[PDB]
Amino acid sequence: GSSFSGKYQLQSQENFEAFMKAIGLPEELIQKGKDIKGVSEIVQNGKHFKFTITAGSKVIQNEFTVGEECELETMTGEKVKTVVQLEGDNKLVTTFKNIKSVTELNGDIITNTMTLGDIVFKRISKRIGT
Ligand SMILES: CCCCCCCCCCCCCCCC(=O)O
Ligand SMILES: CCCCCCCCCCCCCCCC(=O)O
Repeated sequence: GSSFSGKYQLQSQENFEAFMKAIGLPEELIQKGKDIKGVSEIVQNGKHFKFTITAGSKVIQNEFTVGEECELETMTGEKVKTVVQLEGDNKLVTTFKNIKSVTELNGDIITNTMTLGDIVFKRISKRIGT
């Protein structure tokens, strides 16, 4: 099962700066990263996920098995222990550091919503070939 598999590129995002400041991303990376159209590569094999996020020079690789403890490297470099769940074939949900993350695939469009208190950081990405 491979619902999420593919390569997607950011089209637009809301509240990037406010969110990244809140979480402790260095200001130099915030300013150089706010206009980056990052690429996310996902390989789904049943419950087993691997994803690679590229933004400029910076590459972050992560993996998890749905419903199990995993260790996710966040944008700051902090690795967090959490559990990622599926809510249907096309929705991944997790919470770490009081952030709720929801990743939802609709055809070729992935919407990622990260909520930290009143800050709702929304990213919309579009499939880019294979
Ligand atoms: C060293 C060159 C500067 C570029 C590095 C800036 C870091 C950009 C990272 C922010 C992109 C946000 C990715 C989050 C993806 C997600 O929603 O899970
Ligand atoms: C890297 C920080 C951890 C993010 C927590 C969500 C983990 C489950 C989602 C994995 C799919 C990744 C899709 C990212 C799409 C995007 O770039 O906005």
